[PDB]
Amino acid sequence: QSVGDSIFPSLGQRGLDVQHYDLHLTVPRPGEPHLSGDVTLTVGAREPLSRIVLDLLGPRVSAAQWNGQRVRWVQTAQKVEVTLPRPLRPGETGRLRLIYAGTPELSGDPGLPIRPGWQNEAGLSYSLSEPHGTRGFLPCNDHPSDPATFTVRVTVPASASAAASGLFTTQTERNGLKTLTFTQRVPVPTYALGLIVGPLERRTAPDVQLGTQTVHRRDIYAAGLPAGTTVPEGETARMLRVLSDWFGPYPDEVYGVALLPVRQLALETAGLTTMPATSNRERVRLHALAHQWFGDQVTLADWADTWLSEGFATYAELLWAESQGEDGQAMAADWYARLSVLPSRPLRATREEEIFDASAYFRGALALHALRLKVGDAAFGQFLHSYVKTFTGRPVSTTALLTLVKTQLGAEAEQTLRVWVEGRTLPPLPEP
Ligand SMILES: N[C@@H](Cc1c[nH]c2ccccc12)C(=O)O
Ligand SMILES: [Zn+2]
Repeated sequence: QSVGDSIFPSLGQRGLDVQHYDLHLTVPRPGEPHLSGDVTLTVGAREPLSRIVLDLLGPRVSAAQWNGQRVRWVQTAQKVEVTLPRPLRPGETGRLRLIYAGTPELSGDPGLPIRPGWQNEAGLSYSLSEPHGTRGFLPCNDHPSDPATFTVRVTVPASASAAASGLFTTQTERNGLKTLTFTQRVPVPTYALGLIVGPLERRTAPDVQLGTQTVHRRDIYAAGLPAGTTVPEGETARMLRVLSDWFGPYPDEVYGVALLPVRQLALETAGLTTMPATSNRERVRLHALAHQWFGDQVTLADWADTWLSEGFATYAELLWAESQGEDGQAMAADWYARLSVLPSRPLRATREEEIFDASAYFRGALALHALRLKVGDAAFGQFLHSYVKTFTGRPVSTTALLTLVKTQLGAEAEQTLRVWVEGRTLPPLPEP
């Protein structure tokens, strides 16, 4: 019934394909966890579904409709189960509307320093929900194998403002409440939905032209940022140019960061990375932008494969550094030095504690480094382009990566990657 994730075996619904979330979120007091929601999901199915089973953790559903009609539904501790009048069958779509309100719950953190979900701090409420926190404030198929598009209408006090992933279109004001509308038009995982409410400023920059593609530029600055918390002019443009030349077209219509005066890790929310000021460094800004491809466009089939996101986004930092004239092998050697004094593992994680560990970042990055040195920069660059296209609209797995390497780069290239993917001991440092 669930997706059957190796790490989180209860999340999601098997065969469920949510294509679009139309969310109206109302935050009465930014900084306080209470909220209310009105969401319509446009859902498809990959296998016949007699029910729609969504993840929800905290708020209480008060009403549900299926294609405009009253429908039978029950809410458990962590699920909303909607009995459909008839099975939803592949090729068909329906619209599930849920009315809900209450207090989002944070998913317990046994792996990361973040308890993921709806965060409340310093007059700010915002999503920091990787891996399974989005269900706290949004009834969702909470699994990266099912990305979707989002249209979000956020209602906040007039004194406040809001920013969500996607292009900002309208703001209206009535009875002391503002409503802002954002349109995420390319599909991303549930946790990649950025959503921040409170005292925030929108700042635009000139468009970035990437040969037959225009990328809009805007950052968000919340109040109370430390002195010197900035995105310096033109850096995002040069990063977009270097990364897209390596990976292919930037998958979204806008990019920027939302700089927050809190102390947490950066999260790669789509087209608008949620960036605590503590993490606002050049390498982290590159890292988060690389995730727009690897993580947000290319999504995981299973949470055990986080290195396909974290390792790829980490290696992009080395590709960027070399683009700025730096010595990439030295950076690779530094990564290796840091891993050499830590326990190592195969890249496919077996436990939740591992999915964001040092192996996922740096052993994954060095896995790509081994492959690149084996096949050369030209072949490696064409593989990255082929990889992104192969796994757009189809979730990626470690096995599928190795199969792709075998057909595209050959059996020797595949076994080079396999030494780094499999095997408990950390292999020697990859060298030219
Ligand atoms: N994906 C994040 C790590 C991360 C996992 N879960 C999170 C929750 C909140 C913020 C960050 C995270 C990164 O790029 O390093
Ligand atoms: Zn990352």
